[PDB]
Amino acid sequence: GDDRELAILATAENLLEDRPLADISVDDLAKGAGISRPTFYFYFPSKEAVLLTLLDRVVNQADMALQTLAENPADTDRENMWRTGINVFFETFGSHKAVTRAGQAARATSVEVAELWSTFMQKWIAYTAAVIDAERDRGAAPRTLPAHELATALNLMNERTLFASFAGEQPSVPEARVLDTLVHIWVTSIYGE
Amino acid sequence: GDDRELAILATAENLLEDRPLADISVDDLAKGAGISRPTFYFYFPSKEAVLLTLLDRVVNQADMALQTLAENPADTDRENMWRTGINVFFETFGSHKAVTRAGQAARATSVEVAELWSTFMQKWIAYTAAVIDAERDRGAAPRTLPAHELATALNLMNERTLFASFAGEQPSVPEARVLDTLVHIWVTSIYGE
Ligand SMILES: O=C(NCC1CCN(c2ccccn2)CC1)N1CCCC1
Ligand SMILES: O=C(NCC1CCN(c2ccccn2)CC1)N1CCCC1
Ligand SMILES: O=C(NCC1CCN(c2ccccn2)CC1)N1CCCC1
Ligand SMILES: O=C(NCC1CCN(c2ccccn2)CC1)N1CCCC1
Repeated sequence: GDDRELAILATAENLLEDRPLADISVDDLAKGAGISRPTFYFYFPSKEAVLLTLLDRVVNQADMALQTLAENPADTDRENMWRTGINVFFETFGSHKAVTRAGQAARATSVEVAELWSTFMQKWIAYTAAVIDAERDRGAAPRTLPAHELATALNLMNERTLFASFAGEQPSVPEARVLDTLVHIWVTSIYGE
Repeated sequence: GDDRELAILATAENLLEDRPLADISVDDLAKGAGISRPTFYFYFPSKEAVLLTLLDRVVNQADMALQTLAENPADTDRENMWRTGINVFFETFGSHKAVTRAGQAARATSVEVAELWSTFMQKWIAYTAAVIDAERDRGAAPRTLPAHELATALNLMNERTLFASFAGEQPSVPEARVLDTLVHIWVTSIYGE
Protein backbone atom coordinates (compact mmCIF):
# COMPACT_ATOMS: atom_id res chain seq x y z
CA GLY A 1 0.00 0.00 0.00
CA ASP A 2 2.55 2.56 1.17
CA ASP A 3 4.70 0.00 -0.79
CA ARG A 4 2.98 0.41 -4.16
CA GLU A 5 3.08 4.24 -3.76
CA LEU A 6 6.81 4.23 -3.08
CA ALA A 7 7.32 1.89 -6.04
CA ILE A 8 5.39 4.14 -8.35
CA LEU A 9 7.54 7.17 -7.17
CA ALA A 10 10.78 5.12 -7.60
CA THR A 11 9.76 4.08 -11.07
CA ALA A 12 9.02 7.65 -12.15
CA GLU A 13 12.40 8.85 -10.75
CA ASN A 14 14.18 6.05 -12.59
CA LEU A 15 12.39 6.68 -15.82
CA LEU A 16 12.98 10.46 -15.68
CA GLU A 17 16.72 9.76 -15.77
CA ASP A 18 16.28 8.63 -19.42
CA ARG A 19 13.43 10.74 -20.81
CA PRO A 20 11.07 13.65 -20.15
CA LEU A 21 7.65 13.34 -18.50
CA ALA A 22 5.99 13.79 -21.93
CA ASP A 23 7.58 10.41 -23.01
CA ILE A 24 6.53 8.47 -19.92
CA SER A 25 3.01 6.99 -19.84
CA VAL A 26 0.86 5.97 -16.88
CA ASP A 27 1.19 2.46 -18.33
CA ASP A 28 5.04 2.72 -18.02
CA LEU A 29 4.75 3.75 -14.36
CA ALA A 30 2.28 1.03 -13.50
CA LYS A 31 4.35 -1.62 -15.35
CA GLY A 32 7.47 -0.54 -13.43
CA ALA A 33 5.63 -0.65 -10.06
CA GLY A 34 4.17 -4.09 -10.82
CA ILE A 35 0.54 -2.87 -10.79
CA SER A 36 -2.20 -2.39 -13.37
CA ARG A 37 -3.34 0.95 -14.84
CA PRO A 38 -6.49 1.27 -12.78
CA THR A 39 -4.60 0.37 -9.63
CA PHE A 40 -2.21 3.32 -10.42
CA TYR A 41 -5.22 5.61 -10.30
CA PHE A 42 -6.02 4.58 -6.88
CA TYR A 43 -2.73 6.13 -5.72
CA PHE A 44 -2.32 9.08 -8.14
CA PRO A 45 -4.64 10.89 -10.53
CA SER A 46 -2.06 11.39 -13.23
CA LYS A 47 1.67 11.14 -14.04
CA GLU A 48 1.84 14.88 -13.34
CA ALA A 49 0.72 14.26 -9.75
CA VAL A 50 3.51 11.68 -9.38
CA LEU A 51 6.07 14.37 -10.48
CA LEU A 52 4.54 16.85 -8.00
CA THR A 53 4.84 14.42 -5.23
CA LEU A 54 8.54 13.75 -6.07
CA LEU A 55 9.19 17.51 -6.10
CA ASP A 56 7.38 18.01 -2.85
CA ARG A 57 9.51 15.34 -1.21
CA VAL A 58 12.81 16.84 -2.47
CA VAL A 59 11.82 20.43 -1.52
CA ASN A 60 10.78 19.33 1.97
CA GLN A 61 14.01 17.45 2.45
CA ALA A 62 15.99 20.56 1.65
CA ASP A 63 13.74 22.72 3.83
CA MET A 64 14.08 20.35 6.81
CA ALA A 65 17.86 20.31 6.41
CA LEU A 66 17.98 24.12 6.33
CA GLN A 67 15.76 24.27 9.45
CA THR A 68 18.27 21.89 11.18
CA LEU A 69 21.16 24.12 10.35
CA ALA A 70 19.25 27.30 11.34
CA GLU A 71 18.63 25.63 14.78
CA ASN A 72 22.21 24.36 15.08
CA PRO A 73 24.75 27.09 14.24
CA ALA A 74 28.26 25.82 13.35
CA ASP A 75 31.24 27.14 15.25
CA THR A 76 32.97 28.40 12.11
CA ASP A 77 33.46 31.69 10.34
CA ARG A 78 30.80 33.54 8.41
CA GLU A 79 31.89 32.33 4.97
CA ASN A 80 31.55 28.73 6.08
CA MET A 81 28.13 29.41 7.65
CA TRP A 82 26.74 30.63 4.27
CA ARG A 83 28.45 27.74 2.52
CA THR A 84 26.63 25.23 4.77
CA GLY A 85 23.21 26.53 3.62
CA ILE A 86 24.06 26.66 -0.04
CA ASN A 87 25.43 23.12 0.26
CA VAL A 88 21.99 21.84 1.31
CA PHE A 89 20.82 22.42 -2.25
CA PHE A 90 23.91 21.32 -3.78
CA GLU A 91 23.52 18.05 -1.95
CA THR A 92 19.77 17.50 -1.87
CA PHE A 93 18.77 18.57 -5.38
CA GLY A 94 22.14 17.41 -6.73
CA SER A 95 21.22 13.91 -5.49
CA HIS A 96 17.96 14.06 -7.56
CA LYS A 97 19.03 15.69 -10.79
CA ALA A 98 16.41 14.02 -12.97
CA VAL A 99 13.58 15.12 -10.72
CA THR A 100 15.06 18.64 -10.60
CA ARG A 101 15.28 18.77 -14.50
CA ALA A 102 11.67 17.56 -14.72
CA GLY A 103 10.44 20.07 -12.12
CA GLN A 104 12.00 22.92 -14.13
CA ALA A 105 10.49 21.77 -17.45
CA ALA A 106 7.10 21.53 -15.78
CA ARG A 107 7.31 25.00 -14.28
CA ALA A 108 6.49 26.73 -17.58
CA THR A 109 3.13 24.94 -17.81
CA SER A 110 2.23 23.94 -14.25
CA VAL A 111 0.74 26.41 -11.77
CA GLU A 112 1.01 23.82 -8.94
CA VAL A 113 4.76 23.32 -9.52
CA ALA A 114 5.44 27.07 -9.85
CA GLU A 115 3.46 27.77 -6.62
CA LEU A 116 5.17 25.07 -4.59
CA TRP A 117 8.63 26.41 -5.51
CA SER A 118 7.52 30.03 -4.85
CA THR A 119 6.30 29.30 -1.36
CA PHE A 120 9.63 27.80 -0.46
CA MET A 121 11.70 30.52 -2.10
CA GLN A 122 9.73 33.16 -0.20
CA LYS A 123 10.65 31.44 3.04
CA TRP A 124 14.36 31.08 2.30
CA ILE A 125 14.63 34.62 0.97
CA ALA A 126 12.98 35.87 4.19
CA TYR A 127 15.45 33.91 6.33
CA THR A 128 18.30 35.21 4.26
CA ALA A 129 17.15 38.83 4.57
CA ALA A 130 16.67 38.27 8.38
CA VAL A 131 20.28 37.07 8.71
CA ILE A 132 21.63 39.96 6.70
CA ASP A 133 19.53 42.38 8.95
CA ALA A 134 20.99 40.63 12.04
CA GLU A 135 24.49 40.98 10.68
CA ARG A 136 23.99 44.69 9.97
CA ASP A 137 22.59 45.29 13.51
CA ARG A 138 25.69 43.60 14.97
CA GLY A 139 27.97 45.82 12.87
CA ALA A 140 29.32 42.89 10.86
CA ALA A 141 27.84 44.01 7.54
CA PRO A 142 27.36 47.50 6.04
CA ARG A 143 23.89 48.89 5.30
CA THR A 144 24.01 48.94 1.53
CA LEU A 145 21.07 47.54 -0.50
CA PRO A 146 17.67 46.73 1.09
CA ALA A 147 18.32 43.31 2.61
CA HIS A 148 15.25 41.65 1.11
CA GLU A 149 16.13 42.78 -2.46
CA LEU A 150 19.77 41.57 -2.01
CA ALA A 151 18.52 38.25 -0.58
CA THR A 152 16.09 37.83 -3.55
CA ALA A 153 18.84 38.28 -6.20
CA LEU A 154 21.34 36.04 -4.40
CA ASN A 155 18.79 33.20 -3.98
CA LEU A 156 17.74 33.52 -7.64
CA MET A 157 21.41 33.39 -8.70
CA ASN A 158 21.84 30.18 -6.80
CA GLU A 159 18.65 28.65 -8.28
CA ARG A 160 19.75 29.33 -11.85
CA THR A 161 23.53 28.66 -11.39
CA LEU A 162 23.08 25.34 -9.49
CA PHE A 163 20.55 24.29 -12.15
CA ALA A 164 22.99 25.00 -14.99
CA SER A 165 25.87 23.25 -13.18
CA PHE A 166 23.76 20.12 -12.42
CA ALA A 167 22.55 19.99 -16.04
CA GLY A 168 26.01 20.52 -17.61
CA GLU A 169 24.52 23.40 -19.57
CA GLN A 170 26.85 25.39 -21.85
CA PRO A 171 27.64 27.90 -20.23
CA SER A 172 27.78 26.68 -16.61
CA VAL A 173 30.22 26.67 -13.72
CA PRO A 174 31.56 23.16 -13.23
CA GLU A 175 29.84 21.35 -10.39
CA ALA A 176 33.15 21.02 -8.50
CA ARG A 177 33.59 24.78 -8.54
CA VAL A 178 30.09 26.11 -8.16
CA LEU A 179 29.88 26.18 -4.33
CA ASP A 180 33.08 28.28 -3.99
CA THR A 181 31.87 30.58 -6.84
CA LEU A 182 28.49 31.21 -5.16
CA VAL A 183 29.89 31.59 -1.65
CA HIS A 184 32.33 34.27 -2.98
CA ILE A 185 29.53 36.29 -4.48
CA TRP A 186 27.30 35.99 -1.32
CA VAL A 187 30.08 37.02 1.06
CA THR A 188 31.40 39.92 -0.99
CA SER A 189 27.91 41.31 -1.71
CA ILE A 190 26.67 40.97 1.87
CA TYR A 191 29.81 42.20 3.73
CA GLY A 192 31.39 44.42 1.01
CA GLU A 193 31.03 48.24 1.26
CA GLY B 1 6.97 40.92 -49.33
CA ASP B 2 9.35 42.17 -46.65
CA ASP B 3 5.97 43.77 -45.65
CA ARG B 4 4.04 40.54 -45.14
CA GLU B 5 6.99 39.07 -43.16
CA LEU B 6 7.11 42.06 -40.82
CA ALA B 7 3.32 41.87 -40.42
CA ILE B 8 3.45 38.22 -39.53
CA LEU B 9 6.20 38.98 -36.88
CA ALA B 10 4.16 41.95 -35.51
CA THR B 11 1.06 39.82 -35.25
CA ALA B 12 2.87 37.07 -33.34
CA GLU B 13 4.38 39.64 -30.91
CA ASN B 14 0.95 41.18 -30.36
CA LEU B 15 -0.73 37.87 -29.85
CA LEU B 16 1.97 36.61 -27.43
CA GLU B 17 1.06 39.51 -25.12
CA ASP B 18 -2.28 37.72 -24.42
CA ARG B 19 -1.52 34.00 -24.66
CA PRO B 20 1.21 31.37 -25.04
CA LEU B 21 2.48 30.02 -28.37
CA ALA B 22 0.52 26.78 -27.77
CA ASP B 23 -2.76 28.84 -28.00
CA ILE B 24 -1.83 30.70 -31.19
CA SER B 25 -2.47 28.96 -34.53
CA VAL B 26 -0.88 29.55 -37.93
CA ASP B 27 -4.40 30.59 -38.97
CA ASP B 28 -4.36 33.34 -36.24
CA LEU B 29 -1.02 34.67 -37.51
CA ALA B 30 -2.09 34.66 -41.13
CA LYS B 31 -5.44 36.31 -40.29
CA GLY B 32 -3.62 39.05 -38.35
CA ALA B 33 -1.13 39.65 -41.22
CA GLY B 34 -3.95 39.80 -43.79
CA ILE B 35 -2.73 36.72 -45.72
CA SER B 36 -3.96 33.16 -46.23
CA ARG B 37 -2.56 30.03 -44.56
CA PRO B 38 -0.57 28.81 -47.53
CA THR B 39 0.85 32.26 -48.10
CA PHE B 40 2.13 32.15 -44.43
CA TYR B 41 4.10 29.05 -45.37
CA PHE B 42 5.88 30.84 -48.02
CA TYR B 43 7.47 33.07 -45.36
CA PHE B 44 7.78 30.67 -42.38
CA PRO B 45 7.57 26.91 -41.97
CA SER B 46 5.77 27.01 -38.66
CA LYS B 47 4.66 29.29 -35.80
CA GLU B 48 7.76 28.07 -33.94
CA ALA B 49 9.98 29.53 -36.67
CA VAL B 50 8.17 32.87 -36.28
CA LEU B 51 9.04 32.83 -32.50
CA LEU B 52 12.67 31.98 -33.33
CA THR B 53 12.90 34.82 -35.68
CA LEU B 54 11.49 37.26 -33.05
CA LEU B 55 14.04 35.96 -30.53
CA ASP B 56 16.86 36.24 -32.98
CA ARG B 57 15.95 39.86 -33.66
CA VAL B 58 15.80 40.79 -29.95
CA VAL B 59 19.08 38.97 -29.10
CA ASN B 60 20.88 40.66 -32.00
CA GLN B 61 19.59 44.05 -30.96
CA ALA B 62 21.02 43.56 -27.49
CA ASP B 63 24.29 42.19 -28.89
CA MET B 64 24.70 45.14 -31.26
CA ALA B 65 24.04 47.58 -28.43
CA LEU B 66 26.64 45.87 -26.23
CA GLN B 67 29.16 45.96 -29.11
CA THR B 68 28.49 49.75 -29.40
CA LEU B 69 29.19 50.30 -25.77
CA ALA B 70 32.29 48.05 -25.82
CA GLU B 71 33.62 50.26 -28.71
CA ASN B 72 32.60 53.51 -27.01
CA PRO B 73 33.67 53.57 -23.34
CA ALA B 74 31.83 56.13 -21.15
CA ASP B 75 33.82 58.65 -19.16
CA THR B 76 32.31 57.56 -15.85
CA ASP B 77 33.31 55.42 -12.91
CA ARG B 78 33.49 51.65 -12.91
CA GLU B 79 30.11 51.09 -11.27
CA ASN B 80 28.40 53.11 -13.98
CA MET B 81 30.32 51.27 -16.73
CA TRP B 82 28.91 47.89 -15.55
CA ARG B 83 25.49 49.46 -15.13
CA THR B 84 25.49 50.56 -18.80
CA GLY B 85 25.91 46.95 -20.00
CA ILE B 86 23.33 45.48 -17.69
CA ASN B 87 20.93 48.22 -18.79
CA VAL B 88 21.11 46.98 -22.39
CA PHE B 89 19.10 43.95 -21.32
CA PHE B 90 16.96 45.78 -19.05
CA GLU B 91 16.01 48.01 -21.93
CA THR B 92 16.03 45.68 -24.93
CA PHE B 93 14.38 42.57 -23.48
CA GLY B 94 12.30 44.72 -21.13
CA SER B 95 10.82 46.37 -24.25
CA HIS B 96 9.76 42.89 -25.55
CA LYS B 97 8.51 41.12 -22.46
CA ALA B 98 6.05 38.86 -24.26
CA VAL B 99 8.68 37.60 -26.66
CA THR B 100 11.09 37.08 -23.74
CA ARG B 101 8.39 35.05 -21.78
CA ALA B 102 7.73 32.96 -24.89
CA GLY B 103 11.44 32.37 -25.56
CA GLN B 104 11.87 31.05 -21.99
CA ALA B 105 8.85 28.71 -22.22
CA ALA B 106 10.19 27.35 -25.49
CA ARG B 107 13.66 26.73 -24.11
CA ALA B 108 12.61 23.56 -22.27
CA THR B 109 11.51 21.91 -25.53
CA SER B 110 13.42 23.69 -28.30
CA VAL B 111 17.05 22.86 -29.11
CA GLU B 112 17.21 25.79 -31.60
CA VAL B 113 16.10 28.33 -28.96
CA ALA B 114 18.42 26.90 -26.28
CA GLU B 115 21.38 26.96 -28.74
CA LEU B 116 20.77 30.50 -29.91
CA TRP B 117 20.73 31.80 -26.32
CA SER B 118 23.83 29.73 -25.41
CA THR B 119 25.92 31.11 -28.23
CA PHE B 120 25.18 34.63 -27.10
CA MET B 121 25.74 33.93 -23.41
CA GLN B 122 29.12 32.38 -24.21
CA LYS B 123 30.12 35.58 -25.95
CA TRP B 124 28.99 37.93 -23.18
CA ILE B 125 30.50 35.77 -20.46
CA ALA B 126 33.82 35.80 -22.39
CA TYR B 127 33.72 39.61 -22.66
CA THR B 128 32.89 39.87 -19.01
CA ALA B 129 35.76 37.57 -17.98
CA ALA B 130 38.11 39.58 -20.33
CA VAL B 131 37.17 42.83 -18.57
CA ILE B 132 37.63 41.35 -15.14
CA ASP B 133 41.12 40.00 -16.31
CA ALA B 134 41.95 43.52 -17.62
CA GLU B 135 40.90 45.06 -14.33
CA ARG B 136 43.04 42.61 -12.34
CA ASP B 137 46.09 43.30 -14.59
CA ARG B 138 45.65 47.04 -13.97
CA GLY B 139 45.50 46.46 -10.20
CA ALA B 140 41.91 47.66 -9.94
CA ALA B 141 40.48 44.29 -8.91
CA PRO B 142 41.90 41.53 -6.66
CA ARG B 143 42.68 38.06 -8.04
CA THR B 144 40.03 36.06 -6.24
CA LEU B 145 37.89 33.54 -8.18
CA PRO B 146 38.77 32.40 -11.73
CA ALA B 147 37.40 35.26 -13.83
CA HIS B 148 35.46 33.05 -16.25
CA GLU B 149 33.64 31.20 -13.41
CA LEU B 150 32.77 34.54 -11.69
CA ALA B 151 31.58 35.97 -15.03
CA THR B 152 29.41 32.85 -15.66
CA ALA B 153 27.58 33.11 -12.29
CA LEU B 154 27.06 36.88 -12.54
CA ASN B 155 25.61 36.63 -16.09
CA LEU B 156 23.35 33.74 -15.02
CA MET B 157 22.15 35.79 -12.02
CA ASN B 158 21.21 38.61 -14.32
CA GLU B 159 19.39 36.27 -16.76
CA ARG B 160 17.23 34.78 -14.01
CA THR B 161 16.74 37.98 -11.91
CA LEU B 162 15.80 40.23 -14.89
CA PHE B 163 13.42 37.49 -16.07
CA ALA B 164 11.68 37.31 -12.69
CA SER B 165 11.46 41.12 -12.41
CA PHE B 166 10.01 41.50 -15.96
CA ALA B 167 7.47 38.74 -15.27
CA GLY B 168 6.41 40.05 -11.83
CA GLU B 169 7.17 36.61 -10.43
CA GLN B 170 6.73 36.07 -6.68
CA PRO B 171 9.56 36.37 -5.47
CA SER B 172 11.26 39.00 -7.65
CA VAL B 173 13.06 42.30 -7.22
CA PRO B 174 10.83 45.11 -8.40
CA GLU B 175 11.74 46.29 -11.88
CA ALA B 176 12.53 49.80 -10.56
CA ARG B 177 15.10 48.36 -8.17
CA VAL B 178 16.62 45.50 -10.10
CA LEU B 179 19.40 47.42 -11.92
CA ASP B 180 20.81 48.88 -8.65
CA THR B 181 20.52 45.42 -6.98
CA LEU B 182 22.46 43.68 -9.77
CA VAL B 183 25.08 46.41 -10.14
CA HIS B 184 25.80 46.16 -6.36
CA ILE B 185 26.40 42.45 -6.56
CA TRP B 186 28.64 42.75 -9.72
CA VAL B 187 30.79 45.53 -8.24
CA THR B 188 31.24 44.00 -4.82
CA SER B 189 32.04 40.52 -6.20
CA ILE B 190 34.44 41.77 -8.86
CA TYR B 191 36.33 44.42 -6.80
CA GLY B 192 35.81 43.01 -3.25
CA GLU B 193 38.69 41.14 -1.53
O1 LIG C 1 21.32 28.13 -2.42
C1 LIG C 1 20.15 28.63 -2.22
N1 LIG C 1 19.87 29.38 -1.10
C2 LIG C 1 20.91 29.51 -0.06
C3 LIG C 1 20.36 30.17 1.19
C4 LIG C 1 21.50 30.50 2.14
C5 LIG C 1 21.00 31.06 3.52
N2 LIG C 1 20.02 30.09 3.99
C6 LIG C 1 20.44 29.27 5.13
C7 LIG C 1 21.76 29.34 5.51
C8 LIG C 1 22.25 28.58 6.58
C9 LIG C 1 21.25 27.80 7.22
C10 LIG C 1 19.94 27.68 6.83
N3 LIG C 1 19.56 28.44 5.72
C11 LIG C 1 18.79 29.83 3.26
C12 LIG C 1 19.36 29.25 1.90
N4 LIG C 1 19.15 28.40 -3.11
C13 LIG C 1 17.79 28.85 -2.87
C14 LIG C 1 17.08 28.42 -4.18
C15 LIG C 1 17.85 27.21 -4.68
C16 LIG C 1 19.28 27.51 -4.26
O1 LIG D 1 16.56 24.78 -10.34
C1 LIG D 1 16.46 24.75 -9.09
N1 LIG D 1 15.33 25.21 -8.47
C2 LIG D 1 14.08 25.54 -9.22
C3 LIG D 1 13.37 24.28 -9.80
C4 LIG D 1 11.88 24.62 -9.85
C5 LIG D 1 11.10 23.39 -10.34
N2 LIG D 1 11.41 22.38 -9.36
C6 LIG D 1 10.68 22.22 -8.15
C7 LIG D 1 9.44 22.86 -7.92
C8 LIG D 1 8.77 22.70 -6.68
C9 LIG D 1 9.39 21.91 -5.66
C10 LIG D 1 10.68 21.31 -5.95
N3 LIG D 1 11.26 21.47 -7.17
C11 LIG D 1 12.76 21.83 -9.51
C12 LIG D 1 13.59 23.03 -8.94
N4 LIG D 1 17.46 24.29 -8.37
C13 LIG D 1 17.40 24.12 -6.93
C14 LIG D 1 18.81 23.70 -6.59
C15 LIG D 1 19.29 23.07 -7.88
C16 LIG D 1 18.73 23.85 -9.07
O1 LIG E 1 22.93 41.58 -17.77
C1 LIG E 1 23.54 40.64 -18.41
N1 LIG E 1 24.87 40.71 -18.69
C2 LIG E 1 25.61 41.95 -18.35
C3 LIG E 1 27.00 41.94 -18.94
C4 LIG E 1 27.81 43.12 -18.37
C5 LIG E 1 29.22 43.26 -19.04
N2 LIG E 1 28.97 43.28 -20.47
C6 LIG E 1 29.16 44.58 -21.13
C7 LIG E 1 29.35 45.67 -20.32
C8 LIG E 1 29.53 46.95 -20.88
C9 LIG E 1 29.53 46.96 -22.30
C10 LIG E 1 29.30 45.88 -23.11
N3 LIG E 1 29.08 44.66 -22.47
C11 LIG E 1 28.38 42.14 -21.15
C12 LIG E 1 26.96 42.06 -20.47
N4 LIG E 1 22.84 39.56 -18.85
C13 LIG E 1 23.45 38.54 -19.67
C14 LIG E 1 22.29 37.52 -19.83
C15 LIG E 1 21.01 38.33 -19.72
C16 LIG E 1 21.38 39.43 -18.73
O1 LIG F 1 15.43 35.46 -19.44
C1 LIG F 1 16.30 36.09 -20.08
N1 LIG F 1 17.17 35.42 -20.90
C2 LIG F 1 16.99 33.99 -21.28
C3 LIG F 1 15.76 33.75 -22.21
C4 LIG F 1 16.10 32.53 -23.06
C5 LIG F 1 14.97 32.28 -24.06
N2 LIG F 1 14.93 33.49 -24.83
C6 LIG F 1 15.74 33.72 -25.98
C7 LIG F 1 16.46 32.69 -26.61
C8 LIG F 1 17.30 32.96 -27.73
C9 LIG F 1 17.41 34.32 -28.17
C10 LIG F 1 16.67 35.34 -27.46
N3 LIG F 1 15.85 35.01 -26.41
C11 LIG F 1 14.31 34.61 -24.11
C12 LIG F 1 15.47 34.95 -23.12
N4 LIG F 1 16.39 37.39 -19.94
C13 LIG F 1 17.30 38.22 -20.72
C14 LIG F 1 17.11 39.58 -20.11
C15 LIG F 1 15.71 39.50 -19.53
C16 LIG F 1 15.47 38.10 -18.98
